[PDB]
Amino acid sequence: AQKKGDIILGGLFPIHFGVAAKDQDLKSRPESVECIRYNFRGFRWLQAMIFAIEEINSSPALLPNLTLGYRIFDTCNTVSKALEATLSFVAQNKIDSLNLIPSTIAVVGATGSGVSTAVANLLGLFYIPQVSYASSSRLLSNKNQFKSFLRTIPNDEHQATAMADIIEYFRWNWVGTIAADDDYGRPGIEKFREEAEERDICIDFSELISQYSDEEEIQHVVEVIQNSTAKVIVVFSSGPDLEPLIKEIVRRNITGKIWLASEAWASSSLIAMPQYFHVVGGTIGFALKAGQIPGFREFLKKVHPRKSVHNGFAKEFWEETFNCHLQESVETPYIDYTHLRISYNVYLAVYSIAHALQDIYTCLPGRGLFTNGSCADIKKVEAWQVLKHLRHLNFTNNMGEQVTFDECGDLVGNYSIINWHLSPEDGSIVFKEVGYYNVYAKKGERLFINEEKILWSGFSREVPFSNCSRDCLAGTRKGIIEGEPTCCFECVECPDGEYSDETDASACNKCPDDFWSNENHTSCIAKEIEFLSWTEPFGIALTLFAVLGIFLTAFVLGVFIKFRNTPIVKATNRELSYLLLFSLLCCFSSSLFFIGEPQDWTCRLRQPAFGISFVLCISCILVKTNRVLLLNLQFLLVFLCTFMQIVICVIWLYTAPPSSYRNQELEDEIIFITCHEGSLMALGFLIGYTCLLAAICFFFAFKSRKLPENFNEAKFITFSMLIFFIVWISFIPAYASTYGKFVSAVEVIAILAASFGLLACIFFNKIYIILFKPSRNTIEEVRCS
Amino acid sequence: QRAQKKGDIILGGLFPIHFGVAAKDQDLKSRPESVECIRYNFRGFRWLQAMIFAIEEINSSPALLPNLTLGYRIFDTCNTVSKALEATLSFVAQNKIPSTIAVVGATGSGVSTAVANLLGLFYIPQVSYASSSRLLSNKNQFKSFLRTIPNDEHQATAMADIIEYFRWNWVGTIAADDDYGRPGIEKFREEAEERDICIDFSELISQYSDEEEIQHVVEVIQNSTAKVIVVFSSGPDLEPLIKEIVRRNITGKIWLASEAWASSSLIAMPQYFHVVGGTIGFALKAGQIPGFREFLKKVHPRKSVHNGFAKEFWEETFNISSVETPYIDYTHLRISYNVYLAVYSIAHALQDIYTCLPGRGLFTNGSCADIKKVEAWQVLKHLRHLNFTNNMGEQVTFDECGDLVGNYSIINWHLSPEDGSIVFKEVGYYNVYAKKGERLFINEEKILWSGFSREVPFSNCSRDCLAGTRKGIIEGEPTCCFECVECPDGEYSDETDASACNKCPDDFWSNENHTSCIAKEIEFLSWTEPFGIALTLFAVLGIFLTAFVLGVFIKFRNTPIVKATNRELSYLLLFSLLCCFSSSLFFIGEPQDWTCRLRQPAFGISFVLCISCILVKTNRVLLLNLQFLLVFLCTFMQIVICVIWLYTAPPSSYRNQELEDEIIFITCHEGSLMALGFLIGYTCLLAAICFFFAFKSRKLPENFNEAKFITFSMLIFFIVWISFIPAYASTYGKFVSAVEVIAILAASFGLLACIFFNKIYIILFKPSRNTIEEVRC
Ligand SMILES: CC(C)(Cc1ccc2ccccc2c1)NC[C@@H](O)COc1cccc(Cl)c1C#N
Ligand SMILES: CC(C)(Cc1ccc2ccccc2c1)NC[C@@H](O)COc1cccc(Cl)c1C#N
Ligand SMILES: *[C@@H]1O[C@H](CO)[C@@H](O[C@@H]2O[C@H](CO)[C@@H](O)[C@H](O)[C@H]2NC(C)=O)[C@H](O)[C@H]1NC(C)=O
Ligand SMILES: *[C@@H]1O[C@H](CO)[C@@H](O)[C@H](O)[C@H]1NC(C)=O
Ligand SMILES: *[C@@H]1O[C@H](CO)[C@@H](O)[C@H](O)[C@H]1NC(C)=O
Ligand SMILES: *[C@@H]1O[C@H](CO)[C@@H](O)[C@H](O)[C@H]1NC(C)=O
Ligand SMILES: *[C@@H]1O[C@H](CO)[C@@H](O)[C@H](O)[C@H]1NC(C)=O
Ligand SMILES: *[C@@H]1O[C@H](CO)[C@@H](O)[C@H](O)[C@H]1NC(C)=O
Repeated sequence: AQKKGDIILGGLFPIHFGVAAKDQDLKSRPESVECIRYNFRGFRWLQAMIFAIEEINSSPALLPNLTLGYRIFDTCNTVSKALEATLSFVAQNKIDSLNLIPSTIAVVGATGSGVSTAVANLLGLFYIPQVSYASSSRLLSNKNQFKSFLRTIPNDEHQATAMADIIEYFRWNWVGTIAADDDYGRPGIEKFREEAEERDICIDFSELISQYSDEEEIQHVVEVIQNSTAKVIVVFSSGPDLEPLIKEIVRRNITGKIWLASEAWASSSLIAMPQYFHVVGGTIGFALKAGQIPGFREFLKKVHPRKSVHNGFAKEFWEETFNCHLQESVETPYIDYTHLRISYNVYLAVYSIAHALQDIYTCLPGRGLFTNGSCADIKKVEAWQVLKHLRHLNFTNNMGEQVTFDECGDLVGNYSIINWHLSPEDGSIVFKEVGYYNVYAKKGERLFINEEKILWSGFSREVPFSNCSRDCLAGTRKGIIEGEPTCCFECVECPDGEYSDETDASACNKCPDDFWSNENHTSCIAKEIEFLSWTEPFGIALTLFAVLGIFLTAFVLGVFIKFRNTPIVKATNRELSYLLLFSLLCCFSSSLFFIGEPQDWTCRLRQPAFGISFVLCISCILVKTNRVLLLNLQFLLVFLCTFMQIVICVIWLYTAPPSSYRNQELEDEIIFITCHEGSLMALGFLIGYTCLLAAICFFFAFKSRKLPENFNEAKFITFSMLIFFIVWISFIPAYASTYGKFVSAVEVIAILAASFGLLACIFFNKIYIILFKPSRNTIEEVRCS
Repeated sequence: QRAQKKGDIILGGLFPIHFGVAAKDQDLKSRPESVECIRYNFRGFRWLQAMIFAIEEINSSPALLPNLTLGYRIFDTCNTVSKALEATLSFVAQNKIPSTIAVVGATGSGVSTAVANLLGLFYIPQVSYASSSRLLSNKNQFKSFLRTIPNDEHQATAMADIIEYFRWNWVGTIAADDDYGRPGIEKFREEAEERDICIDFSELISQYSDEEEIQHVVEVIQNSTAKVIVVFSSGPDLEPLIKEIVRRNITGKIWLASEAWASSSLIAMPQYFHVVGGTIGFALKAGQIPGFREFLKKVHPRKSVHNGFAKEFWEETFNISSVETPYIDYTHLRISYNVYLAVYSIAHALQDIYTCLPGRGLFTNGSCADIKKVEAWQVLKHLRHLNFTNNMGEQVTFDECGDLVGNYSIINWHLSPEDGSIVFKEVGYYNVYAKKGERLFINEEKILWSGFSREVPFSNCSRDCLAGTRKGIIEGEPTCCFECVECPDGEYSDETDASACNKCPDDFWSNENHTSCIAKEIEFLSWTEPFGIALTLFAVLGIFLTAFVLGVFIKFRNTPIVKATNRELSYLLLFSLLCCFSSSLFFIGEPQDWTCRLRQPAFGISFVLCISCILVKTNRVLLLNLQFLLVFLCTFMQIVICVIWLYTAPPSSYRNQELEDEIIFITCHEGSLMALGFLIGYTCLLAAICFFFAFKSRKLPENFNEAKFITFSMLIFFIVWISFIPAYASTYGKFVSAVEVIAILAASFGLLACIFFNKIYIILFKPSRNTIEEVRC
């Protein structure tokens, strides 16, 4: 393809897919290689270039009086078919200076990354610029290795640093990764694995896909996708690289996932067929921004081979389009496009070169853009002047937006984010635009998404739930790591020690003493303070039993005091019964210390009242016999016997008093307000001295059991000693068996039992002789001995 | 400039005369100019002089290429792609629309894959001499590439097998950014997985790296503990981080080299020795070029017409060839022999073209080419079919892909005391002819580690740990890194390394040492234990005195001491004494099933019969007929209890390992505790019954105050019964059974203290006739 002009532009296009791979034996002269598979889509691209050139030469508003001509060759998407053309561009630029008439001014560049990489090395010698329409490899973006390379497609790596941001507008963690087994899939997954760990995103699985892979490895990948519990899968792959794979996943029929798409396959019709009716439906993809061209659907239609000479490929496109032959409107992916996404790139690149030449044509002679303010002339233009202007480009394409090439050479633009909503008239995979992204601006304003229009899971509406672990409910903590990566966690129930209220907490928290948890680790309610309480009816029942004995003792005092020097009273010593009656009068009241909540002073002196009361009671009844008794020596002996325990009580209360302790060691819910005894021997001495005195009076009472004197008093004294040792021996098993808030109850019942036991035996019969109907025969002063 | 001489057939050439180019950012405000090259290289000039010498020799030898003269055209490469492409255009220019026949070139490897693409279109052959990358091996992408240096796919496997010969685990790597480094290090990372080694850190350096990148690389190499760092890179690329590391005085690392920088005077300097010393690297095979030292000293910049790189060279060496430089200081010829060999390879190609008779056919239908009009596509056909006997005497032929196989040599650096130049003494050969696994060989006493270290260094991630402990715990790390934790008691390890400790045998508990475990001890009072022989002696003495009292009762009979009481009823007390004395022996020894079965009943029946003998002895409230039945009924009311539990719940022997781990304890089981409390209560009740009558009849003086003595006997019995309970509650094993029998022994003597003792005092002493008097009592 070649038409003359004042300024000549080069061009490379992939009209044929691939070459015929013969094995040269080189027995004869080598021959030129053949190309085999015809590309219709590449022919649509070349028609876009011829349309752009005819538009610029038809208008006078841009580049007047300068007819532009093209020279276009067919790369067969191989390097060897490309450099043979590049040696035809490069020649008349500087061949007379290399070796001891049109000149190419720019090249509209090559599709595959390897082809452009090979061509740009040769074109970097002579500083002839090159704008590309499809090359998206990262390594081309070096200004150091390649001097002159410009792109009208943005860099692929930005897709990866776009892609993580979509996740962080929806707040997910768990994700899976599929990459193509190619040169395109590995930079994308490497950069994504960088940015994910940078943004704390954990990836479940990494897999590879190819046309060359076996069906068994595809089955392994199918098992990996079905087994793993991840709701999003990133795919960096080319269009043909999925054609078996999505078909065999449709064989499995999984319909839960929502997919994420790279730029190559997001708009690929080879990755979306209506057989893939709903199972792929709901995904999100990075398309390329498409804008209409007027006239181009009439310019494609108006081609015919023997009518237009300058397009050399028409003579073969006629013959292989519909299968005809020649002597020198139908179903094809030539006419049947529905989005212009690369054809628009070719049209835009040809206008890029057009406005660069315009800025050379109209710069004022005063302030140029070169050394010492001089413009370059237009009828003697060289390549380096055009390159210098072409970095500084800022103009309005007819769509409306600005275009300015970046410092690295990329074109600043907006990736479009699409969703696939099944059009109810169409019933096929139909794309719908939802969100848009900006690579050039700072982070935080790159990505806006309106979420009301996107539909995950086909007809579903709600955001999927794809963390590694479902977050733990209230009453638990975030738990320890389980050997999975750090985004994962387990759920652990809180102990009964502490509570958990705020959701997804790391550790539980405590609370005060006398506040222990309820169940579920809700919070810390109050504990139970368990004391033998007057609010309970059992305590006031015990108090009534205590008061009744005091009243009966007072009656005994009344009948004692009224009858003096009377024949029942006069025999036994008159002060003796008076001293005996006060012993009962205080021993009855002494039981009241063991009821209610223990205060410390009442906890302190409770045992000495017991000790003093029973010591003087047992002493005064032991000195009452008058057989082994004879100033009142009985009174002095009682004083000595009482003071010999009073010394024990004063010493024990001055060296180590008992303490009042809230023993919480018994149970968490119920605390026990009790008393620590202090010195154990101090309580043991007061326990034993009373027992020894009781044994002594028991021995002196039993030795005169039969002898009558004042109505068998020795027998009743023996009975009193018997009931005393009986209740004292019945307290200790009861003491061991009894649980708290009843050991005080067992104590006061035992004291009450001993109290009426020592009350009744001594005095009831004498009360009967003073009170029953034969009292007159009971008391005779000579008699009744 | 360039080198040129006219001839009938011309050859190309590319040689890296300058190391690198000035990195000038281009303004593009003016004419873009041609960049200059930075720092001059002498070694490249020696290589170029080797090629000019080979061409002069071929031109002057009349047996090879007769009567036709070969010329040459050389351009320098400056080790960058741009100057190379500008040169290959000037080769290729005429053929598209004098013609170069071959190109002996592409010293670098990045340059190689561009010059091959641009020469592959026209089918001009290309013979490399130093490019060793593997991507250029295939003959589908590159039609006409041929190497005379071996491929590096052997080198990665050699760098793997050196680890297995020196037994290492932890190693880290860095590579060059070009096609020389990264494919080879991918190959070695592939071959590393089989050998079960661990790769810690991989980093990448290019020659034009900034200060921040080499700062980061020094940080990574400083942090990890790997001694062995493998570097698969060129000469000038590694130079910046060498500047940085020797500025920081890092001293511990051991380096393991590639082919390219293993012998380079750019790095091997006296000033860098305290880092890069002692390293190990591959050097290629030697060669012999005669007549070449003289031809090196025959350069003269006025007389040097045809060469054009002479004059610049003079301005680098003197600003009369005895000045220290790497142009004439070469120990061996390693790469210059390859360039000489490549020029003879093309020479024999054209010689065979000159000698094909018509019948031999290598073109079309058996037709031969012609020398007058020779094309670059025919020389490729003779290049694929080549053999000649080179001047040494081996045979040269190319493989299908293009490489030439050869053995390498591994060398280890040193420091000679003469002038401190780092001297390259060899250690080993790597013969690639033989099978995989019988190639490498390292003589050890010559190889000398960095800092003249005799010992082989340690380079494992984890210390393989002691025989006491065990190692099997991997916390997500690579498997070479592992941890050692002390296995629990009951389990010990008896081998140098294992995943887990085996359980110690039973009747043994694991030692503190954890190397081996020794057996426990059963703790029990024993018959051969002399402390127990004391108790056995007491038992024997008590039995002997019981026999003494019985014999006194036998022979001193008819006496009023004896004849007042019931003469049979005395014998029951003696047999009771013998029985209760004999019953104490069942607690001495290791308890068995029979002993644990019958320990209690013998004591029960013996003591019951003993008390039953003295219940009805007193005949104050008691009077063959009556007393025999009185004993018999209370004997029955204990033997029924005994047979009841000995048929219901026999207590048995029990070995408790519960109390102490290092010493087990053997004791009889409790065995129906009610069926022992019942016997104890029965005994105490029968004791209280006689104690009541003894307290009642205390004052009555009869038969030497018999009732009073009975009261003291019962008092002594209750005294030792009270004394038993804290002694039971206090003592531990091997003592609670000792006190038990001891208590029984005490009680036994108490009976013989009171019952038949003081009466014997009348009978043996002076009161014998007084005791033998029927009037008495
Ligand atoms: C009042 C008392 C001393 C026990 C008490 C109770 C009732 C009685 C009725 C009649 C006559 C004496 C009585 C003595 N409070 C002490 C108690 O806390 C502790 O109890 C004990 C605890 C351990 C050991 C012993 Cl040995 C005792 C007693 N004893
Ligand atoms: C032999 C004996 C039955 C205890 C014994 C020891 C010496 C004695 C000396 C004179 C007369 C009787 C004696 C009884 N071995 C069993 C012992 O382990 C168990 O002991 C007890 C265990 C719990 C409660 C009691 Cl109340 C006892 C007794 N008792
Ligand atoms: C750690 O060092 C030891 C010895 O220094 C090596 O490990 C084993 O050593 C024995 C002894 O010859 C060999 O039989 C084994 O084959 C070695 N195992 C491995 C995996 O090499 C080796 O140098 C290092 N081993 C590890 C696991 O790091
Ligand atoms: C394209 O990106 C620019 C840069 O911020 C923005 O101003 C513009 O609105 C975007 N347009 C579309 C259609 O996305
Ligand atoms: C997923 O985890 C994020 C934290 O990274 C959290 O904010 C979000 O609520 C979680 N989504 C769930 C559990 O659905
Ligand atoms: C590792 O390297 C970093 C910088 O590369 C440094 O800050 C750090 O101290 C080093 N050591 C450790 C143990 O992290
Ligand atoms: C070269 O010649 C010798 C001579 O017989 C032969 O042994 C050798 O194999 C030949 N090399 C080939 C055919 O590659
Ligand atoms: C390499 O070294 C071995 C060692 O003897 C030698 O026999 C062999 O010839 C050498 N060359 C090759 C190509 O193996």
